[PDB]
Amino acid sequence: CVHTGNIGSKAQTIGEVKRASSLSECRARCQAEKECSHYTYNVKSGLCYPKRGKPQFYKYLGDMTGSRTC
Ligand SMILES: CC(=O)N[C@@H]1[C@@H](O[C@@H]2O[C@H](CO)[C@H](O)[C@H](O)[C@H]2O)[C@H](O)[C@@H](CO)O[C@H]1O
Repeated sequence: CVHTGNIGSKAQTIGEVKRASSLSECRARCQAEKECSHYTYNVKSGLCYPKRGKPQFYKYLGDMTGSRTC
């Protein structure tokens, strides 16, 4: 499972990109979204990214994409 890394997902977000208290907070949000197959928690700004579809991983120090679960 993917969690901690420097790989951001250049994929379409389900809704508005809101910030989260922590990574687990983003996971909880991704658990609320039934279409959220993976979330990218930008620890650099603290933004939660509940995305769907195919994820386009790119190199960025601060973007941590999690495989939803795990
Ligand atoms: C912060 C930034 O400039 N990010 C660029 C990406 O743009 C958005 O980045 C946020 C978090 O970094 C989310 O990933 C959002 O979905 C992105 O659209 C941009 O897509 C990528 C392209 O390689 O570069 C980042 O630097």
